[PDB]
Amino acid sequence: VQAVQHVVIGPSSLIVHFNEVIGRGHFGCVYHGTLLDNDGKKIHCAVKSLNRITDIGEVSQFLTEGIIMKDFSHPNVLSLLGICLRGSPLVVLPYMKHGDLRNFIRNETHNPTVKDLIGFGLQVAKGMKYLASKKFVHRDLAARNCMLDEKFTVKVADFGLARDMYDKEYYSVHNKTGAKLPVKWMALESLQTQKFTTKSDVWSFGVLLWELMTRGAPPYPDVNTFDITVYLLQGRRLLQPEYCPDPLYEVMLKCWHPKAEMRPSFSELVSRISAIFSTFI
Ligand SMILES: Cn1cc(-c2cnc3ccc(CCn4nc(-c5cccc([N+](=O)[O-])c5)ccc4=O)cc3c2)cn1
Repeated sequence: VQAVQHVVIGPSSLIVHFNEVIGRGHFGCVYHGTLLDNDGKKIHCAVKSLNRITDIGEVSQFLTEGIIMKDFSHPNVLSLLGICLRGSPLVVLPYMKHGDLRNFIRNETHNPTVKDLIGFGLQVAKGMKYLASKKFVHRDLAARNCMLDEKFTVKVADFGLARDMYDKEYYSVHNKTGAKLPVKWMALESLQTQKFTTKSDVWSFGVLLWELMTRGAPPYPDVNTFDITVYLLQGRRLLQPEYCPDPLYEVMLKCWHPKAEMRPSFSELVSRISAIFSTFI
């Protein structure tokens, strides 16, 4: 079965600039690339290799699980330009001028305003509302996993064929299942059961909002990965950033409610954030 044949890129249509690495996932590196379009235009692109996973079964399972991203289409969701065969399964993605969202806001030479940062979080909410509408659970939402292109458009990434660990520091590897667990972004019920829902995506989105308002500060810097579960069980949460408006912090606190049902939907989040985005800050 090859439904991937509808997104296959011919080898003579893609040049991978192996001398230019723009990312390092556990499954392989990310390279600068040049893609020849349908209509004969040369576009800058990013090529993600999956050569680090070496098994025909584990290759094919990753492809059919991630090929669904070809059917997704939303301005705040990273798209799939195609895959190449040869060199081991290359995944061709659009190039994002400003890289991942967390690295952009952490760079001092950049001057994002408070309104810029709220707009970034609104864009993530819109992309997640689309994914939740398609009944797709992200399970690894974080600032490091969203991209920022030339037009200041945020793309929810790190899913489907783009799923990987690009920052090993924040992940724990469960020693029975293969699960890679981003401890300090996970909902409390996810730390307890290792199950993920759209409601646990809402929790992680709250942490991402907190990341934006601090311009990339690491969450819970004084709470080790063991004490985090009791810390959350005591009702303690991430504190309000100095330059986070009060209504935005209340949105964050709603995302971290102990009852997964009680948390707002992503559609409710888009409404509350865009309302905050359009008013005086
Ligand atoms: C410094 N620069 C990086 C890019 C750049 C531009 N387009 C890209 C298109 C795809 C990918 C790989 C896919 N992908 N990557 C990351 C990611 C996360 C953290 C750090 C990096 N990283 O090391 O750049 C990448 C997160 C989600 C995701 O789906 C990386 C890209 C990186 C541009 N300038």
